[PDB]
This record gives sequence, structure tokens and C-alpha cells, in this order.
Amino acid sequence: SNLEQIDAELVLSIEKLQEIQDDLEKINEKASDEVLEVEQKYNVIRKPVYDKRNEVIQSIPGFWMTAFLSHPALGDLLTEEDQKIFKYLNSLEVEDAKDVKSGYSITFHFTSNPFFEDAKLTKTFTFLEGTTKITATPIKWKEGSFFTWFTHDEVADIIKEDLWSNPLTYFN
Amino acid sequence: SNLEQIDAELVLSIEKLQEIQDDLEKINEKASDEVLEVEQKYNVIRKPVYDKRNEVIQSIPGFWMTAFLSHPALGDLLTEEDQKIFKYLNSLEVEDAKDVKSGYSITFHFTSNPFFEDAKLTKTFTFLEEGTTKITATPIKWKSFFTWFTDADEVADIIKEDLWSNPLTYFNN
Ligand SMILES: [Ca+2]
Ligand SMILES: [Ca+2]
Ligand SMILES: [Ca+2]
Repeated sequence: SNLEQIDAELVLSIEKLQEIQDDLEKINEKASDEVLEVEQKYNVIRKPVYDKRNEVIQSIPGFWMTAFLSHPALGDLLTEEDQKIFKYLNSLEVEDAKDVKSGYSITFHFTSNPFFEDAKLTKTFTFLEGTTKITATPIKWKEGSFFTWFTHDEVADIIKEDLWSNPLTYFN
Repeated sequence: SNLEQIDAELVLSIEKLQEIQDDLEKINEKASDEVLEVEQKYNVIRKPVYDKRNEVIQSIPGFWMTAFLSHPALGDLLTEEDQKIFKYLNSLEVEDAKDVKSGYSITFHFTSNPFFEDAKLTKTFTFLEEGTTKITATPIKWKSFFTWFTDADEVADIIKEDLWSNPLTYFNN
């Protein structure tokens, strides 16, 4: 009687619920794709602004080193010899992957210097299951430390979200 | 005599940097607005699907209780007495403000129980237009997890983004 109908309804309702979650999964995937496309679009928009900013910074001889040193979290990470190398740092760069979700890289651009041969040291973060893999430029030291960073990465997030976003508020 | 002593080109480079940062600020705000618009669009689209999910759930006894009690993180947060209480949970409900940005609330609907008076225990997260946000909650009217209802959030994130989003995966296990 009523018990059989409730029983049958219960079996049916579990299946319909699996259908509803499948619908919700596809809706959540469309929405997070759409949020991602907005961020991809605005990385396009910001790119020439970051370029102009890099151009202006060429006129301020120790800008990036100075902003990095004035940042409360980052500044105390430069041992005194690190700061002599940082004298040759002339540009920092952060770029998301084209699709955003799959990572980004951080690059320290170095002028010609006696410590190492590289013009740039890059640390890359790839991740697309929650996990992430890191790669870094193996430093081509010359014959004659914060630089251990080039091998849960809080220095990366500070650089990416604070210093890279507005280094001027630490420079000022 | 601060900027007067400084080389003109250094002075003007800072001014131009400040102006570029202002441009970047405006760009970031157009990006926020555009993302907010996407969240609002899909809040509307999901609403009748959540309603249909709530309707179907009425035919499954103890659904929300079983999903909460089977969640690996959330389950690890009940006392044995907290589990005596949750046997009386009939419904979970997460609702964002009509604009997404204002915040959201999480509501636990309990049936008549011997532990407290309330039928709804609600924890509302209000995002203020100026910085810090205001967190309100229900004062339990008793006749631990329920320490979560303090106006002072890992639990709220797990509920909003995990349990509420797909409870059926924890009903099965
Ligand atoms: Ca369908
Ligand atoms: Ca679209
Ligand atoms: Ca002077």
C-alpha cells in the first residue's frame, strides 16, 4: 500500500538526485569557465600596462630591489650578500599561464653581473586533482641565501599578490 | 624641500608610476564587477535547480543528517553528544544575498528536539562595502560543533563549497 509507494519513491528519488547533481556539476563547470574567461580577458588588458610600468621603472635605478626590501615579509629574506646581487636586479615579472588556471611564473631579470651568467631566473608553478609542480632556472654561477628559493610557497604568493600588484606602496 | 632636491626625472617617474597604479586599480575593479556579474547570473540559474533538489530530498529519510555525519572533515567535528543532536537535523540551506557580494547564510533546520528550542540555527556572513565583514549567528536556546555559532571560517567554507554543493557523494559513503 502506502509503504510500497514510499519504498518505490525512495528508490526513484535517489536516482533523480543523482541526475540533479549531474546537472549542477555541468552548471558549476560552465560558471567557473566563465569566471576564468573574465580573468583571461583582463590579463590581456593589463599586459601593455605592466609593460609601460616596466618601462618607467628603468628610470629608477634600484626600484625593484628597494620595493622588495621595504616589504615587511620579503625584506628580511635577503642576506647581506644577496643584497649585493640584488643590485643587478633590474626587472621582476609575473605572468599567468594563458588559461590562468594551470599556473604562472615569476622571473627576476638581471643585468650583466659577476655572480652568475643568467639574464633571468625563473620559478614556474604548474598545476592542473589539487597538486602543483615547481621548476626553476638552475643558476649558472660564475667561477669566483634567498637564492635557495630557485629549486605552500608563501614567498611566491606575496610576490604575486602584493609586490607585483603594487610595488609602489612599498617603495613609497 | 623634499621633492625640490630630487632629480627631475626621478620625481616624474614616481608620478607616472602612481598614475599607472591608478590605471591598474581601475582595471582590477572592472574585472571584479565582471566576475560579480557572472556569479549573479549563475546564482539565478542554479536557484530552481536547488529548489528541485530540495523537493526530491523530502523523499529520502535523514538525508541531510546522513550526509553531514558521513562527511570526513565535518563528521570529525561532532562530539558524541553533538551526534545525538544532529539526529534531529532535517535540512541544510545555503543562500547567497541577491547580489552575491553582500554575503551569505548557512541554516540548519532541526525538528523538535529535547536539546534546544530553535527550529533554525543560522550563521550569516555579511560583507561590508568597507573592509572587514560582520558575522552573525543564532543564540542557541537550550532546554563542540555548536561553538561554531559565535558572532566572532574553515567549517563555513567546507559546508558552503563542499557539503552543500554535492551532498549526494557523502550520502552514498
Ligand atoms: Ca537532465
Ligand atoms: Ca560567456
Ligand atoms: Ca639634487
